Formats: sequence, structure tokens, C-alpha cells
Amino acid sequence: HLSDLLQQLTSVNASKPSERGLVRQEEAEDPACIPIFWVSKWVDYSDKYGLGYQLCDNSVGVLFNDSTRLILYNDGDSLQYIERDGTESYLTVSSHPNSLMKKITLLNYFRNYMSEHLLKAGANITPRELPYLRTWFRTRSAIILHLSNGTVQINFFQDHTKLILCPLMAAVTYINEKRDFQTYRLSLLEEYGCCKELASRLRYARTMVDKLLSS
Repeated sequence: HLSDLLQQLTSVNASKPSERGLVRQEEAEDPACIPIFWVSKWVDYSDKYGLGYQLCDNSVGVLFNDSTRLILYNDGDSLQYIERDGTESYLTVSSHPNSLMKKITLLNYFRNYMSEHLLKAGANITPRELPYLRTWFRTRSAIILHLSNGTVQINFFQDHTKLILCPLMAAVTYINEKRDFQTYRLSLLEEYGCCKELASRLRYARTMVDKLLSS
């Protein structure tokens, strides 16, 4: 899915989408393609444990420093443990192995923090009709998050803009400075252009996706 994403982005960036005689970004807006999942909160505690996050359906997840993941579903009981090599086990809180009690405890600590203390990104948006965090890194400018369903999210720290890239829909959601959420089909930005702000963010995305590919 990453290879596809990189190709979609390269293709948009090659068409010089901000350099058209008239840019019609609004023509590319596609509400069909609004994603199902995105990361609405996150906490990096990789100094000790890992990266905690919440997805827009209120499921919570941790990627542990040992590259394993534990996910609590929005029902508050179902878990999925994903091992370093991707192997999945389905469990519950009411009846878990004791071997996972540490990780479930940690999971509850992230859950309570995120619930007590953080704002839900895209909270006004209805997603369209569960993945885990494959990986993440932070640059000086942003945090990049790569989900197991192929989605890449990027959150830029200074201005608080976010991009959500989905290679399945070949679509991008931009959350701008005023907290407006607009979703675009990549093939139509290729046709009708976009503003320099979005075009700049997409050039950066292209770059971050080639970092994800060499790791």
C-alpha cells in the first residue's frame, strides 16, 4: 500500500498542481473518500514504554518499544495483541493471559491520560461507513504515523495542520489552521490543481512516505 501511495503522490507532485493558470481545489473535493480511521490523540512515552494513541472511533492502542502492539476496541473489552512479526491474537480484558497484564496495565494508563487530558482531533467529523499502528517517527516538523490498513497520517507541530493519506481511496484529507476538514481525490488534484499550502504539504508527504519505505 505504501508503494502505491508513493506513486499517487509523485504523480500529483509531477503535475505542478499549484502552478496552473487557474487553480480549482474545490473541484477536487470528494466527500465519498473521507477516511474511516484516523488518530485523534497520541502520547509518546518512548523514553519508557511506547506510543499511546486513540483512533477516531475511541478505540485506543499502544505500540510498545519492543515493537508489539495492544489494541483496546471501542467496546472496552476486546483486545488484539500483535506481535513484532505481525501475528495477531484476539483476547479480552475480562479473561486475559497473565503474560499480558503488564501491557494491559500500561494500556489503561495511556487510556486514562488520553481521556482526562487531550483534545480529540477531527471530533466534529463523521467518518465514512480495526487497524493498528504499524510504525511512527517524528521529524523536527511533524509526527508521521503509519497504520496497518495503509493510511498515513501526518501532523505538523507548528501550525497544527494534519494530513491523512489513504492509498485505497487514493485520497487525502487536510485539516487546516481553522480546523476545517476537507477531503480530496488525488487524481482530481492532479486534474484541477491546489493551493501552495496543500501542494507544499503534499511534497513533504511524498518525502515522509519514502522514509517509511526505507525502514
